Amino acid sequence: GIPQHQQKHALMAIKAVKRLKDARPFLQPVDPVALNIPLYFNFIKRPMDLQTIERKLNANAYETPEQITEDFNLMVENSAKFNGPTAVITQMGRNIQAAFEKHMLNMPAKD
Ligand SMILES: Cn1nccc1C(=O)NCc1ccc(-c2nc(-c3cccs3)no2)s1
Repeated sequence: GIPQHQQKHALMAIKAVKRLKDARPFLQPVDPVALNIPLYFNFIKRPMDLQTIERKLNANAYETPEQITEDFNLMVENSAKFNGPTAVITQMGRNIQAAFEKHMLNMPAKD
């Protein structure tokens, strides 16, 4: 797992993103049948959401900050594939992706 200071930085980035209206579609895992999109898991083989990223950070399940960035990008790209590249949800994902990248560019180095 990444050292404490990087873990803290990523956690603060995630909390900042969670505060945003544009995060609302991404706060929790998708339940396809509950949303009457039963083909979701046929299209999306690696579901991802903000709660999972935060829990993984708390579980020290990331080895590098780039893995966090990869999971965030995967979440947004899942929306791009399933809802469409210009769908409302996808553009909200692009917005919070920009916010998260702003917070992650400032990630402190190991040494
Ligand atoms: C199928 N899927 N892929 C990624 C995410 C999803 C999905 O459906 N998650 C459940 C949702 C919760 C809130 C959503 C939403 N809130 C809004 C708006 C609020 C205010 C202005 S827009 N738009 O969507 S979606």
